Amino acid sequence: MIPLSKVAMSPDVSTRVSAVLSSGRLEHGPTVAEYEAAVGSRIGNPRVVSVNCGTAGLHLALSLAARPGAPGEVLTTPLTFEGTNWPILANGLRIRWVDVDPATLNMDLDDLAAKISPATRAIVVVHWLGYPVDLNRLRAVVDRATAGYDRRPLVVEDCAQAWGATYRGAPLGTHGNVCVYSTGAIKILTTGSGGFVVLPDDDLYDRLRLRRWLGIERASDRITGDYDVAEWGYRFILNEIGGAIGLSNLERVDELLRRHRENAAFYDKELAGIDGVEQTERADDREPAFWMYPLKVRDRPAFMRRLLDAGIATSVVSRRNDAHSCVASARTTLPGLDRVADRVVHIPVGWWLTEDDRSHVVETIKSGW
Amino acid sequence: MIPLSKVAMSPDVSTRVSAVLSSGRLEHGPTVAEYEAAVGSRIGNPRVVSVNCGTAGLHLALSLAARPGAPGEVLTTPLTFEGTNWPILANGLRIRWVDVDPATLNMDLDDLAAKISPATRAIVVVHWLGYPVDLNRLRAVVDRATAGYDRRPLVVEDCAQAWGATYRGAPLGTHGNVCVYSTGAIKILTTGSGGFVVLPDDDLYDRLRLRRWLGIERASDRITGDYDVAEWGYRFILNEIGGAIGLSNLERVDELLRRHRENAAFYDKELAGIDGVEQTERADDREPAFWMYPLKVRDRPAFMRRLLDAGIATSVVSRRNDAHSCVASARTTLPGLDRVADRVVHIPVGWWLTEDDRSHVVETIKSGW
Ligand SMILES: Cc1cn([C@H]2C[C@H](O)[C@@H](COP(=O)(O)OP(=O)(O)O[C@H]3O[C@H](C)C(=O)[C@H](O)[C@H]3O)O2)c(=O)[nH]c1=O
Repeated sequence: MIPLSKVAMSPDVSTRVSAVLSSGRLEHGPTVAEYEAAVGSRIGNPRVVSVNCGTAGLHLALSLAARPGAPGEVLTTPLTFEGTNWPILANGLRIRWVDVDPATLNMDLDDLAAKISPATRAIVVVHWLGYPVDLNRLRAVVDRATAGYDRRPLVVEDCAQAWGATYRGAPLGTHGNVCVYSTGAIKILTTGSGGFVVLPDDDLYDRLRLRRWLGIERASDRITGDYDVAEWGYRFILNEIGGAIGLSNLERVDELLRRHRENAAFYDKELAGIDGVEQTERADDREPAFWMYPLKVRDRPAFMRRLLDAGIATSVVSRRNDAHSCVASARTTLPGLDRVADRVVHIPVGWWLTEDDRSHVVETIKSGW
Repeated sequence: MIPLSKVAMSPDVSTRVSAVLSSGRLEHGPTVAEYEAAVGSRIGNPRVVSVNCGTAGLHLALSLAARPGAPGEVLTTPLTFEGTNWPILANGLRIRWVDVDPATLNMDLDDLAAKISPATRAIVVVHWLGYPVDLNRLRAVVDRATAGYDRRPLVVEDCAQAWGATYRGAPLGTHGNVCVYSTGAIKILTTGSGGFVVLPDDDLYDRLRLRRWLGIERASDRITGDYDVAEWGYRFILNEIGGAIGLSNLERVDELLRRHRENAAFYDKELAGIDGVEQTERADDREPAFWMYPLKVRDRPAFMRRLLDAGIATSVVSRRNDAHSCVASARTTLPGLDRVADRVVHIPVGWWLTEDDRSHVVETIKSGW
């Protein structure tokens, strides 16, 4: 009854979409271009490549690792949605798991330094819940590790839950890495389905824009077949309906985010000093998006059960990916993750919470379990 | 001014789409299932798996060849959209080109017979413009070539332009092969973006539905994390907005298809016996969809130029895929394709043609070039 997630849809969407459908342009249209421009202006990076989902975005980005370009590994975290990691396999690269930092629920950057190898083609970091990874440390770790390597591996930030997040005052997508956002249904900015990739320079921008549509320069004369495909690609475009939904929702999203953060600040204050309730780390040099609010709790089943009876939806959200049969071969001991897997839990913190809803959650947690 | 392709959107779509938008259910909802059933009911095969585009349908289907499953090649035609063939490469398989039959613009089935090898994991045929491949022959040829092989290669039909097409009295999707359809913007039945895969049996249907959503059993409890992934998958689902549009347009597509065929029969009669204009083969035992109308013409550049001056859009549609740099290694001599590549051309034949528009095309072609 108090949901963990909710679709945020502008009341303007039904009208905007109706116009797009009657327009005669559903793909490769101007609405998607306009959306991309608007996103780019927000992030502070004009290099935005929209796609039909976040998983596609990662798939597209990782194709840079596999095919730069015209034995390889990707270092990644198992604590995330499978969509973060199966694109690694689809690109024909091996998964090597990096442990999780129990204080942030993000990648352990010291285990990373240990596991970076000449075989490392790419590194994927997930900003879990929109809590930014220490990108300065990440850059330092990658630089120290790959000093002689003759090519630096690709750093990919999975920003799927991280719309609105800032690091050192600037939005994610501006720190020199390839960043993938998701704009799926319950992401705070939604296009229905969709995502976009933000690139750090024009080469990556051009290359990913090409591979988004089969490697075909769309400015070419394909009416006579006078074009060449030098690098094969995928079919990952976002269509005019998505762009329309996105532009509408961009107008409302800053206010939703403000409510997420306000609700989170309320929890950090009120849930502090509760025995059996450990909160997630907080740094001064970043502003989390708080897509959901994380806690690490003793006796989690009793915790969730107690909150569920009080009408509060609660979830583990995802299984550690390293436990799936399909990646049995990459299975390795990750003690940090072991220490949080059975304790981590997510509670509603989003824009749909009223003042009383928020108190009810805190009061319910205070009633013990 | 007389366009070659046009978006077909029922005027009723806004209402249906609006319902989806007000539901809070944008992905994984019942509308897509309702659509899949309706398609299945028409095709006469219930094993329909919707996907977010036709290329993704092919990507997913070919994964059966690559990963059966829990060195390979694909025999395919180069006369087609690149979305047909790049999924071969995304699945990590080799492309081997089969020549084209210059009368049908489809695969030379005798050339196919010669190139089938123990290395063939799959065979891809395209029903170019919705003119059906002789599937009976394809089956006999595959069956004869692979007699001892201990596993029959996967047979995949690209039906992207073939909605409504019929072969030997039955719709495509009923002849025992895996069939992939597109419902992209200018295909005659559109979902905005989208496609679907039709399977010949329940094992393949279950498997593709699985890989459609990351290899996650959707009947499983993912809120407490009690699920396993045995076969990693992709993120290819069609969303509720696509399903809604598809349901609307299903109500109108039969009349649109009837107009395509009526215009094609008109051309067949009226364009016969024009010097420099060779038409495509027509068999009695199939009913083509005529997404566009094919001609093979002397001096194609002067031809297209002449019709452009009369306000008639005209196109080669796609480059022979075998000429692309990205696949330089698979380049092989294809004399049949050589014989038509510079002569093939497409002229408007769709449902938007007025009786006067249709006369104008015929009249223009007869004025010479
Ligand atoms: C996507 C789209 C196209 N059109 C018009 C515009 C063109 O005059 C004509 C073809 O459009 P486009 O530039 O997209 O053509 P191609 O790039 O060769 O590709 C199209 O035909 C090949 C075979 C594929 O397989 C593509 O999926 C399909 O997009 O139909 C519209 O009016 N609205 C639209 O949304």
